[PDB]
Amino acid sequence: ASPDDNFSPETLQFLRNNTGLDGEQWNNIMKLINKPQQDDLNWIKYYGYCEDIEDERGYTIGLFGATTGGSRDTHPDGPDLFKAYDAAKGASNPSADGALKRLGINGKMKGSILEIKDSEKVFCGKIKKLQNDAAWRKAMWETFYNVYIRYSVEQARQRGFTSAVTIGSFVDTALNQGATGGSDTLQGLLARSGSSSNEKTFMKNFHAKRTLVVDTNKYNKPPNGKNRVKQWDTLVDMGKMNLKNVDSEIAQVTDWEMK
Ligand SMILES: N[C@@H]1[C@@H](O)[C@H](O[C@@H]2O[C@H](CO)[C@@H](O[C@@H]3O[C@H](CO)[C@@H](O[C@@H]4O[C@H](CO)[C@@H](O)[C@H](O)[C@H]4N)[C@H](O)[C@H]3N)[C@H](O)[C@H]2N)[C@@H](CO)O[C@H]1O
Ligand SMILES: C[As](C)(=O)[O-]
Ligand SMILES: [Zn+2]
Ligand SMILES: [Zn+2]
Ligand SMILES: [Zn+2]
Ligand SMILES: [Zn+2]
Ligand SMILES: [Zn+2]
Ligand SMILES: [Zn+2]
Repeated sequence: ASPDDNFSPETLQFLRNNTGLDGEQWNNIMKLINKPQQDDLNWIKYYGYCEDIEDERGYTIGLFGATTGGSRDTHPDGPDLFKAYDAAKGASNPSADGALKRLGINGKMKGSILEIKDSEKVFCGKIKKLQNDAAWRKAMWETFYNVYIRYSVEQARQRGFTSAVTIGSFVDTALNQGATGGSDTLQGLLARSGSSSNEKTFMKNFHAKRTLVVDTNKYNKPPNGKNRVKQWDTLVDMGKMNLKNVDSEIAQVTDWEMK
């Protein structure tokens, strides 16, 4: 089948118009993101993913591991995901509070965190049932774009970089470690990575800076973070910057055991 078939028509077109990348390229980026999040490449199965992974971020949800919030993530992306779901369901004044009411979940915003009073079995049971919900899937792509992809593509383009590998690597860093804010976010790592106009030189240095922190602060369990960055770095070394006609290379660089 065509890799394009893994996206809604609206998402396929929006990603092409706003990121320059096609369905094969985005499908490949998603395979590469999904490996360290779920230990497989079948990303389309994970819209309804929900789990408390005990990392002090609350519950982790969906394709990009949106979090509801906790002591290790006090500016989480999960509230925006829920607000976007409320909006996609037709709410006149969409909000995270409203999405949880709609879903029959006992929870609400407390500051910038979503406080969930339901048990994990109850909360995650309701989220799992959204796997095939069109409004949820729409909200999930809208939020992925708004929080991580738009900023990542802006940062690539401002350096003259447009390749699928560079955008993918920036997007993986942003969703894993945060887009903006602290030293380990995409913004913070870009600040440490210098000003080379050569895409290969720049990305090799960026990957090296990311490798120093990717297995810290519970972003990943070591050596899973080191291996996730190695995926992108190996693709740069291989010169496969466009992520087209790379099925065997993706199978190779994702061939690492998850701890
Ligand atoms: N264990 C993995 C999880 O770590 C991971 O979840 C993501 O974890 C990120 C790192 O803690 C977390 O980052 C947050 O990202 C947001 C959005 O970029 C940042 O929000 C910004 O914060 C600054 C101030 O610091 C504000 O100025 C901005 O307005 C605000 N948008 C947060 O600072 C940052 N902590 C992200 O939210 C989590 N979803 C998931 C996915 O890889 O996987 C787990 O395995
Ligand atoms: C595909 As494997 C990491 O179990 O060799
Ligand atoms: Zn558990
Ligand atoms: Zn817990
Ligand atoms: Zn923000
Ligand atoms: Zn290398
Ligand atoms: Zn080949
Ligand atoms: Zn294995």
